[PDB]
Amino acid sequence: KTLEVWIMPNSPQPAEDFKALVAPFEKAHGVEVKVTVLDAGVAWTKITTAATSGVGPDLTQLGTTWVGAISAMGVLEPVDDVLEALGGEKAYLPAVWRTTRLEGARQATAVPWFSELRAFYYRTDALKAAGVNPAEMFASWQGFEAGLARLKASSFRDPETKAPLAPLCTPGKNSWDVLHNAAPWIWGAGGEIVRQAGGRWQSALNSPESLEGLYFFLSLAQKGYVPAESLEKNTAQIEADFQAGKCAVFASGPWMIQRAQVPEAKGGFAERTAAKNLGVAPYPAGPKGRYTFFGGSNLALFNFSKNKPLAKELLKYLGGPEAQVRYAQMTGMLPALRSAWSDPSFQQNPLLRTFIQAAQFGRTYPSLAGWGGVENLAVQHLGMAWDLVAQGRLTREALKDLMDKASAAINQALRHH
Ligand SMILES: [Cl-]
Ligand SMILES: [Cl-]
Ligand SMILES: [Cl-]
Repeated sequence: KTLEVWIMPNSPQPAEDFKALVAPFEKAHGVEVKVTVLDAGVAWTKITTAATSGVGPDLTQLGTTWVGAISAMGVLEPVDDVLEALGGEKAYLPAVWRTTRLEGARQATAVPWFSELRAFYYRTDALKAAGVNPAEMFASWQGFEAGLARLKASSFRDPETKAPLAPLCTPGKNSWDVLHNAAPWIWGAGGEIVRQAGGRWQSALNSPESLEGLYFFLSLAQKGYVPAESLEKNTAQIEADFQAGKCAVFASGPWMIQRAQVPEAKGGFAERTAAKNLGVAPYPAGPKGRYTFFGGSNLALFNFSKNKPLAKELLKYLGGPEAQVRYAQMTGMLPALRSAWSDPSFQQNPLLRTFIQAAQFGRTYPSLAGWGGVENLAVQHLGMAWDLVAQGRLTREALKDLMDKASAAINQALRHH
């Protein structure tokens, strides 16, 4: 009776890394664990098909935003026992603990595996030449826009491109990335994507505070601080532009830290000026607070598994300190288990300590059963606002009107089962 785990492509050799990760467990339990890697755009199909049919793995990886929807289908084994075994609620950042259950449930259905959090990379050489103190550019909204204005004015040129750097690269192409790149600006203004109000869940995208945050961010791209060509690039293309010395500032996760230490000859960018002049800073505080976007993945046990006892031991293993530290070398992500962040692999690296500083401000979306329909509508409407940005036509009224249509659509979505 062999355990079957479904994972996503979390690391460069994902199945191999998973197998090396669980080798100690396999030896101590005298078993092999079988792993299947789901590519990005079959994963949700496969996991919902397993849920409806009862034909599936023992364990599956779930994105943190999927936990509510799969939990609500009645197919996940409770794992409150596993979480207690790992230290309970105090073992996690609150934003991470929120991803263990359907929103408002008392019962956990997912075990935190790894976190994806986002912070600003910057060129230390470019900010020095522009006269910009990184501490004050990334401390506040006013600092951030003043930094980008100095970066625009700067005579500095990249030593290898012999060209100027764009102040800020951010994508404007409807993807899940656009809502998470917007979320800290929404949150820092005092806004939300959805909230509880008046006895219901509702959109808050058209609240004055959400609109202040969204407008602050999107307007930077209309002020000359984001190149036109950045708005149609995906997240991989923006990362490649930063490596190639085209971008002074961009937002990413911790994986870029490792890639900057790997030579070009093995797929990294150690040789590039950007690697040798690399800074990280958390998102700036808005007028109502400082937030860092959390996502990542959790693990869940299908309650139709015939191997539930062994599968819960594997959940405890994967969720626990040693496996949390090890997998992080492989994924480029932060452990979901907060005690793992003390490991010297993080604490002896000044850029990873900065991500752990950023982590203290972590926030995530509400764990709603209907989150994916909310996020689809939010992303489509935000991409309509980015499309106005591409024309130089985003005004506060135009953004309000888009978010009023977003919020009508969201509100109707949340009214349905
Ligand atoms: Cl949260
Ligand atoms: Cl929210
Ligand atoms: Cl306006």
